[PDB]
Amino acid sequence: DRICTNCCAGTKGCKYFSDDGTFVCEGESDPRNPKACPRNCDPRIAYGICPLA
Repeated sequence: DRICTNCCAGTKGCKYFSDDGTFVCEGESDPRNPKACPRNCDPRIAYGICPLA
């Protein structure tokens, strides 16, 4: 709901993917690292298929 996450942020280590059944992009920004962009919105993304989860 009102999701506005993007491949910019996500989580460095998780493979950002969209529930549709297709990959979006790879882990590029850690929650701990300042490498986010709160501007865009990717309603297609669903989660990040990490090696850990």
